[PDB]
Amino acid sequence: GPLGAAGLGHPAAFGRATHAVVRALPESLGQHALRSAKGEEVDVARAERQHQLYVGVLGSKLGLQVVELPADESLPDCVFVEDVAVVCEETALITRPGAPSRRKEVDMMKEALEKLQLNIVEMKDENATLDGGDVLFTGREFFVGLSKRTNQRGAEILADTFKDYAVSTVPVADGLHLKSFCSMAGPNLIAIGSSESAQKALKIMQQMSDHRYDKLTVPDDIAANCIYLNIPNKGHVLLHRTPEEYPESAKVYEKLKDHMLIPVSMSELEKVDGLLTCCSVLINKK
Amino acid sequence: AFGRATHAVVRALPESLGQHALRSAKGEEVDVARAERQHQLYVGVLGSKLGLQVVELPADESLPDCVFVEDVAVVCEETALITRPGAPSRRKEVDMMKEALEKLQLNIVEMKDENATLDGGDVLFTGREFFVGLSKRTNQRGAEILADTFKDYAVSTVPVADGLHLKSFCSMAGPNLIAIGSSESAQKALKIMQQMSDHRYDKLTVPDDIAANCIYLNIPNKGHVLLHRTPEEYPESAKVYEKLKDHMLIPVSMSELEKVDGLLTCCSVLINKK
Ligand SMILES: [Cl-]
Ligand SMILES: [Cl-]
Ligand SMILES: [Zn+2]
Ligand SMILES: [Zn+2]
Repeated sequence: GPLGAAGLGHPAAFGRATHAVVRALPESLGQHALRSAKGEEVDVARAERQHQLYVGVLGSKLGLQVVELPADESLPDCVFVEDVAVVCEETALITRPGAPSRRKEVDMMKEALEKLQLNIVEMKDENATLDGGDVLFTGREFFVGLSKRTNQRGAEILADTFKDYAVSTVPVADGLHLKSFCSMAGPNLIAIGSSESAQKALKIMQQMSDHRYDKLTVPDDIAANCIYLNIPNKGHVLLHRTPEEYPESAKVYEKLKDHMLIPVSMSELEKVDGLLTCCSVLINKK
Repeated sequence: AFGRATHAVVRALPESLGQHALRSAKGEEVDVARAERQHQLYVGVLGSKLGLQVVELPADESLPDCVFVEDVAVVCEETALITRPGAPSRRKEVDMMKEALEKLQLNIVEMKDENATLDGGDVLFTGREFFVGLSKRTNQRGAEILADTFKDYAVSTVPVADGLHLKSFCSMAGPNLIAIGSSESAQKALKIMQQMSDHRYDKLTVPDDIAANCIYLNIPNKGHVLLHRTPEEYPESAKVYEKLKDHMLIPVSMSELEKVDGLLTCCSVLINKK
């Protein structure tokens, strides 16, 4: 196997994926999806086009094998597959979402991950809730946001499932997920917002950790949600929000001269709090 | 982190071990030269291969059992309990082990109560709590003194069948992982231990009770390390250990010292110094 830390990537590198699971959005998303704040009307056709372009980046441009689950009109939030599963190595934790009406989304995700021959562990404890959006996996450990959607028991079950990794919790403000203001932008590199709320969470995370991470600080918390991938024969890749959406944050990502930067629009789904990480579950099948 | 260690205390075996060491059953003749080579290989794993600083105490021909240092001290974090062994004739071994642990700058607590006995072989430390076997060598008062010494950790007792120590059929094989034998006795003791603790331990069950005695270490730049008995000695138990794909497995022969009931944990005291 691999030794040392050199090179631009290999089949066991941090952020390597081979597969992605996504799910189409239903027409009912526009009116019936849950959302943290009143806001502008969702253009569902535009949201569909943006989702289609995002899937095209993962599958066509970057070469992942993409499993596209069909929309369910009775599950308006079903596009946000990250909340229903957390995958680490060959094990998939099927979560118990904090919003009870999203718990129906679990079935089809579990089916897809079984077909990919992952080891399946299910949250069934009636006292446990966990949204995948509250989970930051750094490659070395997990941080789990304690929010209105994820509680202490859910974090405990995650820690029981991925026993080989440290798990620590951090309080998250109401209406937010942990990854509403952070994500990994590269090996040992955490993208983080500049708000007092985001900085308070980062401090709690870094004081719980036995490691020192580097930071990529962006002026817009929402734009700290990005997707880092290590892609064969391409190397470090970063999907990030567009200059048209967050020009001041795009200026920061543009400094990453050793990344392949891919701007990806999410402006319509953001209206129902959908960001980049929310729309896929990434899997490394070795 | 569970299983961290920086130092080990061992003691050379005397020529007198062959005929004069205590043994629970008549059996084969001990090949003392072979036992010495096996002991040297064991010490080589701890010190040279794994990088522990090993304190090697000299043999005493008048103390035929002195190689079995585990029985005379229990070390938890910065505190050493110097035990009062159940076999009176082994109580002379205490002096030199106390001296060695003093030089390692440990806090020393001595079992001196004339009503108390405890062998270190009867003590299983899981990382979360202690289980203490009540055997022919370890009694209630000894276990109470251990609980008073390690006040940060829960302690519970479990009865052990005559002629055994608790770790004659169990030991820690990793974080939250108890290696355990399959005999009536072993499974009865395991059931009592689990009934006494809320914590759910994982089990590594082996068909040979003796092969459940192993040494787990967490070594920097290596990770999980496990010293276990060889396939030549216990092939059906080695097959169970070979399944631990995230452990660095180190087979270690102890066939000669097993004739005088000496297993893997018996021959060292492990210490984590910061
Ligand atoms: Cl667009
Ligand atoms: Cl990088
Ligand atoms: Zn989300
Ligand atoms: Zn012993």
